[PDB]
Amino acid sequence: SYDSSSIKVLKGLDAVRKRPGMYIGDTDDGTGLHHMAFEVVDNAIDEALAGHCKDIVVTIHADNSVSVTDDGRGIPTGIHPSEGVSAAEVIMTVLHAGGKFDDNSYKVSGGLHGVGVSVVNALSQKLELVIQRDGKIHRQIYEHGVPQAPLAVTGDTDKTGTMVRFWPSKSTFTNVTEFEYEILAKRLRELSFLNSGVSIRLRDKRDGKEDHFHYEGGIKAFVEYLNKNKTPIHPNIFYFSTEKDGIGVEVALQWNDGFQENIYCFTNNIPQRDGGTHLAGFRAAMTRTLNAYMDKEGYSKKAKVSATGDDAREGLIAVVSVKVPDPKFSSQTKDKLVSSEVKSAVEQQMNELLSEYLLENPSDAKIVVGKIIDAARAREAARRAREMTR
Amino acid sequence: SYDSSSIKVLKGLDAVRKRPGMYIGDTDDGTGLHHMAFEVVDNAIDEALAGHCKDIVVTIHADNSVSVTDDGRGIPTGIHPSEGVSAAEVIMTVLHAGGKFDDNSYKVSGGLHGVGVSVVNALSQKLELVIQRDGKIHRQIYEHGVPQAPLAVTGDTDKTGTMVRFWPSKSTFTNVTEFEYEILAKRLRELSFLNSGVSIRLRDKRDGKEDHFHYEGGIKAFVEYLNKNKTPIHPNIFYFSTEKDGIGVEVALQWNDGFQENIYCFTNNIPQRDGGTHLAGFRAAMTRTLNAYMDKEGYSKKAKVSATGDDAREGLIAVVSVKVPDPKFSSQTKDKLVSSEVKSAVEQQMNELLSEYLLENPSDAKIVVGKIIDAARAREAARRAREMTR
Ligand SMILES: Nc1ncnc2c1ncn2[C@@H]1O[C@H](COP(=O)(O)OP(=O)(O)O)[C@@H](O)[C@H]1O
Ligand SMILES: Nc1ncnc2c1ncn2[C@@H]1O[C@H](COP(=O)(O)OP(=O)(O)O)[C@@H](O)[C@H]1O
Ligand SMILES: [Mg+2]
Repeated sequence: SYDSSSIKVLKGLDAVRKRPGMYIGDTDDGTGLHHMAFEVVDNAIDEALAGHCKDIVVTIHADNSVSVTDDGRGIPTGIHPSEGVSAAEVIMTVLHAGGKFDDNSYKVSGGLHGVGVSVVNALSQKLELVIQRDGKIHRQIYEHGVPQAPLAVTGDTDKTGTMVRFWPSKSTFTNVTEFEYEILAKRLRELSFLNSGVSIRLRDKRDGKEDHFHYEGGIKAFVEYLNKNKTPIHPNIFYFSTEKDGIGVEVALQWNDGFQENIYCFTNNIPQRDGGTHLAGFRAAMTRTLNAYMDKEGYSKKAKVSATGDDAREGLIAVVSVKVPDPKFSSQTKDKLVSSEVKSAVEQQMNELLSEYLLENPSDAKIVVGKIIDAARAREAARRAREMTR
Repeated sequence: SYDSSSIKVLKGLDAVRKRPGMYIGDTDDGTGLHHMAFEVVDNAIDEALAGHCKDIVVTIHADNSVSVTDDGRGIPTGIHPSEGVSAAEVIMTVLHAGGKFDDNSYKVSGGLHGVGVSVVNALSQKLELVIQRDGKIHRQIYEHGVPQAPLAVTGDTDKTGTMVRFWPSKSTFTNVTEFEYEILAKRLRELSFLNSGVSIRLRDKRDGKEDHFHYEGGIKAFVEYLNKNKTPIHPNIFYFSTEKDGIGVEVALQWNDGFQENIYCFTNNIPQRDGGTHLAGFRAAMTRTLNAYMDKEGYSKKAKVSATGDDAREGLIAVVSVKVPDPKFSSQTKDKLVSSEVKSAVEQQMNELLSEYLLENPSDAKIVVGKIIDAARAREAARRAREMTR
């Protein structure tokens, strides 16, 4: 009997527990598990972006919990004017609640949805919250999303910042259930390249391992690092950082002699495994710019048409980092940027500055166009050989 | 000042309006716009899977609204025991509310999240709901997710079913703002193949175009259809339908003399553009079973070629439809199936039944092994041409 009592409402965090996938991604291959840590880390990184945080510590504890400590402003502690409990508690227990729905507290931020830490709380058997703010230490404990008592002041302090420690639910995550040092490390190293002047430490209390990331060279140094165990074919890394029409676009790239294409895209420091409109603008700009270059440098009809752009990306390492008010992602996990204004921002900036670069670095230009022509001839030899077997 | 008053709670459908992307996908390239219609259609299809709907009409109106009419049970109209308004209004206005969080009302369904049609409501400047249930017609109008009056009786009727008509918000959707007949057509045609006995009509009131899909041949006929403008190389389409351990696996496939690989994956009739565990099971079983056949029958030794999976899947058309209680996906839009048990389900059924198929149809088998050898030869020739060219 299908009727009005067959309609069930999942209230609060219950929905996240029932359908974790639409919030956190894959709960079985370990990626959603680490995404839990990434949501908390992103909150700290958003405090750094805002200029308030200079120090982040990520700890893997021996009981397989993870804590994230920052010296940012501290999650607000005051009673929320509508909910009647501390804003910290609102943040932990209510989906789509946060300070990132306007641009008053964070000019630009990666959190966006207002669900990150509440999702972490929902999917944790326990969460420990310590906030240093206004000269006070506030503490609260959650067990399966439920506060054990009101947020309480337990001591004095002269510091500001937030510590969140969480113990992931045994029920929710299957297969990969233990945090992997290296996944956390890769992410925190790239965050250090993205955020000069923020100290990011990673500590593993299970085996004593630790790391301290504080790279200064920004995404140039990032491209250099990514090319470390490869062979760059040209010495001058292309780099620029611009802000136009409210959108920041930062790009660094360099070719090696390998045949792989590695383009890392970020939006407000959030990585996009599936690319999107920044990567699309990047590709369009690269293709247009290299074709213009080969035309004005008088390459043959057939050598320029030869060059596809999929040829141009062989050997390519590139980092594309955009800063956007209100980006749009096509999922909670933000794997793909779908803000269409970003495509034209990246494409325009990159067309201009990459043109310049090719003019200003003729040696790099000749080398790279050579690589591209080689890649094209390889592709063509492969095609003809394929048709020969037919 | 960053404090408790900076923390905003977005209540109900307001969250979806503020952050549509995590619910509906890409609001800029037309895909999320059309997904609006697919959410509503999928609800009707769920009534069909449960056995209560034999007739669905999708209409594109001349004012760019879309309506979906089914003859299922009708969305329940009774006052919800806890929420105190009609269940229909609960369904339209509350995220994570519905009849698919247990298996009382639908044994298998694609909706899963309890958000589909309330997301459609949220992102519609207007939505018209008409329900025919228990001898009465009930109507309600919403504007940007806000009901204009409670669900009310408007008349008498002898039919049951649900009509949802929605006018997408001009603010949410950009660039592609008009419904495309063909996108809806492709999806509905495919749904007709997947759901024998369900009449599906598509009407375009902008130009009087219409279609009536009522295919009876199931996913075999689907493969036939997908291959009709191609050149199938063997006459017997491989097909099976099984259910084991609560998991339905249905597969049809046929090779053509082309070089593209087209595998369509579905979970509870929802397509997965990004594949997932069904596709992984499929791929593994295919590769293993064809290499097994090619070794025992001696083809690998005689042609001295060492075929790979990519060789196996060149020229392949396949449909993999799984039916699972509580599938897991990695986003609201359900692009990727991440239920781990499904990989094994598909892999085992494929290994068994595909083995049997190659034995019961030796002509087909010999043709297919021939294509695979050929593809392997092209691949290796291409590899050598590329390797030399450098
Ligand atoms: N480490 C932190 N330091 C300061 N404020 C924080 C921190 N973590 C969360 N917050 C506040 O909590 C809000 C809600 O966080 P969350 O639920 O993750 O959603 P979102 O980050 O998308 O707003 C944030 O927007 C920010 O206002
Ligand atoms: N056409 C329909 N006929 C009957 N019931 C429907 C129909 N559409 C929606 N419903 C009911 O409304 C509920 C909520 O739907 P929706 O918000 O789309 O989420 P979900 O489909 O995931 O349940 C469904 O679970 C079902 O009980
Ligand atoms: Mg957050």
